[PDB]
Amino acid sequence: LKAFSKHIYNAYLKNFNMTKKKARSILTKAPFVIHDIETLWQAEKGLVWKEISVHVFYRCQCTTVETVRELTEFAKSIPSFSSLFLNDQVTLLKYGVHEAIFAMLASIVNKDGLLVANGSGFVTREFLRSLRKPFSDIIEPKFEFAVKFNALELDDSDLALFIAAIILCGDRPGLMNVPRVEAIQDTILRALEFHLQANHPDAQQLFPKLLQKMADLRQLVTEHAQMMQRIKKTETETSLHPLLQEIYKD
Ligand SMILES: CCCCCC/C=C\CCCCCCCCCC(=O)O
Ligand SMILES: CCCCCCCO[C@@H]1O[C@H](CO)[C@@H](O)[C@H](O)[C@H]1O
Ligand SMILES: CCCCCCCO[C@@H]1O[C@H](CO)[C@@H](O)[C@H](O)[C@H]1O
Repeated sequence: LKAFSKHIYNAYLKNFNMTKKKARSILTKAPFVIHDIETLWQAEKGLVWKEISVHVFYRCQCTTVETVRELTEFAKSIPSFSSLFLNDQVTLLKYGVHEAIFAMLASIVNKDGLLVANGSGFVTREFLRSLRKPFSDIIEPKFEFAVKFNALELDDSDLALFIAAIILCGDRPGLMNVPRVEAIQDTILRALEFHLQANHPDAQQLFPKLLQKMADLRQLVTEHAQMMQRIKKTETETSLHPLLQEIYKD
């Protein structure tokens, strides 16, 4: 179990360019501020990396698509996931990847904003709120989630397991081999509660709380998808990345 857990943690360490450890050190116990149009413009030149609100939404798309790649390599870097037929692999990622993305966002978030461009920039939460109304509504619920999520004081090794459990979910639509996936998830989850017993000896009810969070993540993606549908219907000028279009179809 703990050996299985260290192997998941190492796949995490190998596949994600930004970790919570590194994120908190940048946010400082242990970057260029974009907060308006001028600072955005200065970032788009300075730190390298239509209308303003749409341009920020495009940058959000760049970021989610990139994190999909990393999550794919993370999942593949676990053997049980790789034993599954490639069609099951795709189904699991189709429906789990935005749950994982939003869980991981928390790592790079504090109450006031979030890191972008590999820690080089900080975009303030107030600026994001100031955007046109479709595009300002989508990111704010993630902050509300993140703050409550960050209170639990999880570390990267905790996250490696949590995110494995989100992707290996036997509940997804059109899964071919449900019992096999359920079997992997159970093992991840037993590895998680045992890991938390070691890693967080004092924290009471932590395991059940992370299960509720998984359920809450399901609901966050449900609302996120609803908002994405509205942008597709009402915002006829904004492009939508084809891979993300493949995810939202149903
Ligand atoms: C100008 C700097 C803006 C940086 C924005 C990127 C930062 C974090 C990514 C989280 C964005 C929230 C999700 C927005 C939806 C993107 C499309 C999708 O995959 O659903
Ligand atoms: C190991 C690869 C073997 C090839 C089998 C792939 C065919 O399955 C397809 O898988 C897709 C999800 O991945 C579904 O969306 C499609 O409905 C389904 O037709
Ligand atoms: C890199 C992993 C992320 C990929 C997730 C995108 C999934 O899109 C789905 O791809 C299936 C395979 O062809 C199609 O059958 C489905 O209709 C489509 O919805």
